[PDB]
Amino acid sequence: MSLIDPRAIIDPSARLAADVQVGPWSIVGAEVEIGEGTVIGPHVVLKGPTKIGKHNRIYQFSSVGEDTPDLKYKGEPTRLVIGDHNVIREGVTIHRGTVQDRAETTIGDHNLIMAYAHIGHDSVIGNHCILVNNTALAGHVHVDDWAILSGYTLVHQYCRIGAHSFSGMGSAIGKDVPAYVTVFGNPAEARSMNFEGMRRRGFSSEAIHALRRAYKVVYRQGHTVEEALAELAESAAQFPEVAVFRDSIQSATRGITR
Amino acid sequence: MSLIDPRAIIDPSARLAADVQVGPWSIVGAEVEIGEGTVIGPHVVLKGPTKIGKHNRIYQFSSVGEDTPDLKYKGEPTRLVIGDHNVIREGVTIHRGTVQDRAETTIGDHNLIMAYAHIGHDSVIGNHCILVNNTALAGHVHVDDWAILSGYTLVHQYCRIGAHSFSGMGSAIGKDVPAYVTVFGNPAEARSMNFEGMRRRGFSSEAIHALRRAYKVVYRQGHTVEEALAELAESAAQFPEVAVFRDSIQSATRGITR
Amino acid sequence: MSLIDPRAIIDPSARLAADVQVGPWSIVGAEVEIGEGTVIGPHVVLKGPTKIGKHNRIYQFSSVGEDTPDLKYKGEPTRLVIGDHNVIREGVTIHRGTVQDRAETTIGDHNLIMAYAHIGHDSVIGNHCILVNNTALAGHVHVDDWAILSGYTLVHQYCRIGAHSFSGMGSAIGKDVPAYVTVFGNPAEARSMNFEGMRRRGFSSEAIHALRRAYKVVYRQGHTVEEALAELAESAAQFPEVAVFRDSIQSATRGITR
Ligand SMILES: N#Cc1ccc(CN(Cc2nnc(O)o2)C(=O)CSc2ccccc2Cl)cc1
Ligand SMILES: N#Cc1ccc(CN(Cc2nnc(O)o2)C(=O)CSc2ccccc2Cl)cc1
Ligand SMILES: N#Cc1ccc(CN(Cc2nnc(O)o2)C(=O)CSc2ccccc2Cl)cc1
Ligand SMILES: [Cl-]
Ligand SMILES: [Cl-]
Ligand SMILES: [Cl-]
Ligand SMILES: [Cl-]
Ligand SMILES: [Cl-]
Ligand SMILES: [Cl-]
Ligand SMILES: [Cl-]
Ligand SMILES: [Cl-]
Ligand SMILES: [Cl-]
Ligand SMILES: [Cl-]
Ligand SMILES: [Cl-]
Ligand SMILES: [Cl-]
Ligand SMILES: [Cl-]
Ligand SMILES: [Cl-]
Repeated sequence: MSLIDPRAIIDPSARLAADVQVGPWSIVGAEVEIGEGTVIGPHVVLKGPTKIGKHNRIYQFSSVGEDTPDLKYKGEPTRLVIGDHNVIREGVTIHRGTVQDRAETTIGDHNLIMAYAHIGHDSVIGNHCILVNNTALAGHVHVDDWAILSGYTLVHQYCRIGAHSFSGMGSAIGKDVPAYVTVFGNPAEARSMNFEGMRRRGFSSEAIHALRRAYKVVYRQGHTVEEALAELAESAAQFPEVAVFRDSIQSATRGITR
Repeated sequence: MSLIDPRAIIDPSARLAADVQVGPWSIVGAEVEIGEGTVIGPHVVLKGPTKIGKHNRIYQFSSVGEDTPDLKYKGEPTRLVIGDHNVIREGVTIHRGTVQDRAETTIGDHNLIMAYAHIGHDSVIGNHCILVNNTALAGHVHVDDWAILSGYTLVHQYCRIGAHSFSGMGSAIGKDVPAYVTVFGNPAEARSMNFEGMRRRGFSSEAIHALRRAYKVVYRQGHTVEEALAELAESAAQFPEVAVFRDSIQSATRGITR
Repeated sequence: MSLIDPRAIIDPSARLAADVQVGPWSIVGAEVEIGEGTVIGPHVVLKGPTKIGKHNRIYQFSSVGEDTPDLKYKGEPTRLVIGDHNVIREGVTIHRGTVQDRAETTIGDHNLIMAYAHIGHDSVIGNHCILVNNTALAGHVHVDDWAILSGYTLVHQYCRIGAHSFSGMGSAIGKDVPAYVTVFGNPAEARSMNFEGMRRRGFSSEAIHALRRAYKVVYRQGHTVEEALAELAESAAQFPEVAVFRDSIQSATRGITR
């Protein structure tokens, strides 16, 4: 059997590395580039301009590289960039983003995007993220490394999801989630930090201790964001993980989840 | 490139306008009628008795015209009627409704039904509505003109969604939503009115002022629904926009969302 | 019209009863077994080792028999077992479970799994259940007979859903649901007993009265779980349906939904 199934539709302008697999009844549209070791399943719709990296897996009934609704004018160049070693499960929908304003939809490496998850236009996903079933990013959402968004997490446009943060199932996020923070409910509320994920990553006892103290400064001692940021300056300069936490609060444009 | 893809299945009883486009591996079932300028994507399942009007676009993995789940008797005539200039995104599910008791599923014009949204049996959608991704109408839901249901809004059976109303993302609507009202949460709660939409629609400042006063009469002045409807009578006779609001509270069978 | 559509793919290792129907562009993967009178629609992905029983109906865009993430080692035997007279609606996702530890994913008889519902690895569904649209069982979830989970009900791993229990739409279940109990919200809260379900099943007036009495003992009389179970002992001995209620609280491992 051929690597590229004869029942698939491959546009002449698509560029696939020699060992790429495409399942039956899949469509690889114009301006779609697929890197080495990528496996496209059956019944997949790929639309471009889209660049897919190496060793990716894209499952049936997914629509990857869908139109950007934002378009300032008809024919504005758009793009979707996907990195390496990602898993895109069944029914996933991923929209492209605008090139001109550096707002392309981009996905990094080692991500797991589970069944029927949705990635809205201009969203940026880092590395080692998990977007569980039916998680939806409205648009212009930034998801930093190692974030875990539990099943049916909804993210309002322009929200930033901090590195190593966690949302509980069915969370509705309207504000920025600082790095490491665990959020739950509709509307989302901050509960704690994902200390479990810190240990799995091999954070030192001292870095975990400073992060636990950092959480209290921000959420449990009646400080304003401005006051909290000044109180964390000292710890952030000493612990890169605390600087990650402080930086996410500093870069919050929609306020932080409380 | 042939308008009807040779890989599509067109039932001999289906009725199509000459320029209808049908993508590969799509099924246009028995008793499906498709109008001028409509584009059916690839991998679409159309089931009848269904009428799809002019200049519609139906995306991949959608199942349009599915069975009504609660017939009085087996073989009871059912129908789905879709108007013109609608966009039905990928994975959308739309069920038919019973003809006899005038409970057909009907969709008007210029609607946008986004990915994996669900339109249950006997639902009635007006014009210029937006049902964002994964919005679900359980059945017998009335959506009036210009309503916007944000992503993952769930609507209980028999609920009425008023004209120009708005639900926040992840809203679980169990009661009627009066016209212009903005609702949020699970269970949904009334917050304000969509004054933004009124301005985009070109409403006069006097109509907006009368609607703002109307919201207070119903929600912020400790009145009963009967008391509110009586106080609104004078304003409603003067502003058609206030009559739209008053009529939506009058026609509420499940009570109004508070 | 050929029972196995010539556009479907039947793996040479798949075992089918003679009268099985397979729609166009459907895949009956390796190690899939299908029983008498079963109808596979078009665009279905079946993956094994999976056993599908008799008189089942599987709708388009479903992925049934998907990989279990829970794997002790590569090549560990996995299985999905589906009984008879079930209806699996469009876009439904069902994962296999591990054999070695008696944790296979199993579905009994006469079940209705509605559009885009998700059955996570090692989940066990009994008979006559209804999983409404987009209900998601995270994994290791046990759903007893006649349970109804309303649209978008989310179920945390290891939860038990009792016989004849009910969840409201958009419920986020984190704890066990005792038999007959109705739950609502995110997080889910106990409200009452499913009296309509009791009436539909033709329960005696004495049984419906003893169950209403049982609910109050557990939830509205300030007793602890150990205190409630002791008071229930008498009514449970006389009424088998009260024993069903008592047994579900006794066998709770995540505490009971309150
Ligand atoms: N790879 C991985 C992975 C998966 C889930 C999570 C987080 N997680 C808990 C969990 N861990 N393993 C399982 O199966 O679930 C949830 O999102 C629960 S909700 C849910 C879960 C699955 C489907 C639908 C829904 Cl709604 C973390 C990592
Ligand atoms: N055409 C249009 C259109 C789209 C959305 C809305 C309403 N809206 C806000 C918004 N506006 N533009 C964007 O992308 O989102 C949401 O529903 C947010 S939630 C959401 C959004 C998208 C996917 C999944 C989810 Cl969960 C209003 C109009
Ligand atoms: N066969 C059956 C069956 C169906 C639903 C229920 C429970 N149920 C109420 C209801 N009863 N008939 C209808 O149509 O809805 C809901 O889940 C409402 S929410 C919902 C409903 C449908 C789609 C999406 C959503 Cl979100 C019980 C039994
Ligand atoms: Cl998945
Ligand atoms: Cl988008
Ligand atoms: Cl959770
Ligand atoms: Cl027409
Ligand atoms: Cl969409
Ligand atoms: Cl329906
Ligand atoms: Cl919102
Ligand atoms: Cl508002
Ligand atoms: Cl405004
Ligand atoms: Cl069998
Ligand atoms: Cl799989
Ligand atoms: Cl369904
Ligand atoms: Cl799973
Ligand atoms: Cl409900």
